[PDB]
Amino acid sequence: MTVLDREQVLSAFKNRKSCRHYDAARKISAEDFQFILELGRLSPSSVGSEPWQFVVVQNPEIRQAIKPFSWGMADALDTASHLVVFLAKKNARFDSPFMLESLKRRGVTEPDAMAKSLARYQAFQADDIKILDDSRALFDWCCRQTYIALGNMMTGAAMAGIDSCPVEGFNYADMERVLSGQFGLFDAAEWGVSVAATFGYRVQEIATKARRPLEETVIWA
Amino acid sequence: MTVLDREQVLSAFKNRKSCRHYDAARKISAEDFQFILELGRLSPSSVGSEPWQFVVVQNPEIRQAIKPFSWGMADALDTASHLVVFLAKKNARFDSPFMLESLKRRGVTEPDAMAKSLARYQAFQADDIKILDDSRALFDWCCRQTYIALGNMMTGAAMAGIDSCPVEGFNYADMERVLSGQFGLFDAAEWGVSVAATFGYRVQEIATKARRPLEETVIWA
Ligand SMILES: Cc1cc2nc3c(=O)[nH]c(=O)nc-3n(C[C@H](O)[C@H](O)[C@H](O)COP(=O)(O)O)c2cc1C
Ligand SMILES: Cc1cc2nc3c(=O)[nH]c(=O)nc-3n(C[C@H](O)[C@H](O)[C@H](O)COP(=O)(O)O)c2cc1C
Ligand SMILES: O=C(O)c1cccnc1
Ligand SMILES: O=C(O)c1cccnc1
Ligand SMILES: [Cl-]
Ligand SMILES: [Cl-]
Repeated sequence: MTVLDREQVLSAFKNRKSCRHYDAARKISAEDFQFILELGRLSPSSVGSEPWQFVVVQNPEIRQAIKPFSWGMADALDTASHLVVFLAKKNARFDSPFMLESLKRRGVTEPDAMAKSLARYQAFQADDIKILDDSRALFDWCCRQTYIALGNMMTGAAMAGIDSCPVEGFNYADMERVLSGQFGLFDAAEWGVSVAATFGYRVQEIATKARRPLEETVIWA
Repeated sequence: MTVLDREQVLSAFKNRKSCRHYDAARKISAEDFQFILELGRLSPSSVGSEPWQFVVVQNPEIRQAIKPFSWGMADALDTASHLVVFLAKKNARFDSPFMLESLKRRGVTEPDAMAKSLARYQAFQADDIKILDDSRALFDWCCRQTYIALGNMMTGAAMAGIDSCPVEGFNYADMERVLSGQFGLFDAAEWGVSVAATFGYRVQEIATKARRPLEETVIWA
């Protein structure tokens, strides 16, 4: 365990501010950006599902195709170093091939053990969080996991001096149609767009943004 | 900006492993836990909504009350230093008083300016992410934001040497009934249970868990 002082941790964490305007001349190096991708890869996920894909949109033709409906990051599409569109797994039922592969990656591979795990996953999805019925709720469950990877990538990037902005401000149906249909980047039957993020170096200073006081957020029980 | 080297960031990030069994005698100090809550407070959220409450469940009467349906953390309820149950805002429509407050906290308070922002929020919610036809989709939108705070609190804790585990393994309807109905901790019309996390100091070594290779997660475009 490599342990940092919590004051140093908090200080670096406060580096992260949503950046809408990047220096178009400055690119994140390939090695620096793989480190950001690694924070996403290593993030936790319910049952180790890792129900995400990271679409790195560096092709300016694709950035221009999505600009008309991406008002939340319109300027950044011309100036950001990197763009990631997060995909979340569709129909991640306990009995799906995708979930089976995630179960073996947890180290559960003997057939009787696998059956017992799947039975618990079925009860969780059907009885506890109640998502097995509804395909949109099942998709939203996986989307939730991708916001963990999103948060970790942005935080880690900022601690290392690289700016970012989380992004929901786009038409989700158009984004899926362009990325999956026009450019054929993923099978939209298996994956759906969750959220996006830009990364780069800020063009100017960014003011720290307000938060509600802790006493209006924490409930002590 | 106080900047850390990315190899130092990655090394400290790798401290985080899901911990199911804590040292029951080891308590996180008040100051250290305030630091953890602060990581969640400062987390970003869509339109700065901050649609979360953090219920800190330190009362062992409450912990024992939720244990029978909390199989995902049954042993940790006896041994964890701290437990946080994350609530997400219900019915966070563009025209709700809660969203009005978050908009003023962004520094938009002139009535014509506020009116124009709320018009954009309405279009975002109705047309882009499409969450205004279903109260569950609206609630799930807020739940996604809470997983950012979850990710940041666990990573930051781990970087400072404090173990954690994210938790979905409980009956969600029972959790709301006990926390809101039996113990009156929140108004269930206004807030719903999103996810939980335990925090403490691990009782034994934890093996690093596998992840899919980056080449099966990253789509270069
Ligand atoms: C949202 C969420 C909920 C989870 N729920 C639980 C749970 O209820 N019980 C449990 O033992 N672990 C749970 N985990 C931990 C995962 O099993 C774990 O993150 C995954 O197997 C990867 O292992 P690692 O986190 O140690 O790298 C949860 C993880 C996430 C992100
Ligand atoms: C899921 C999510 C989506 C967001 N969408 C956008 C967006 O489309 N456009 C944008 O300018 N900012 C967006 N933001 C940034 C928020 O406005 C910002 O986090 C919040 O106002 C607080 O500012 P700070 O992040 O600088 O503290 C998003 C944030 C999150 C977490
Ligand atoms: O990740 C896990 O092990 C898990 C997730 C949900 C419910 N129970 C266990
Ligand atoms: O946070 C924001 O400012 C935001 C979120 C979604 C869409 N447009 C803007
Ligand atoms: Cl900016
Ligand atoms: Cl453990």
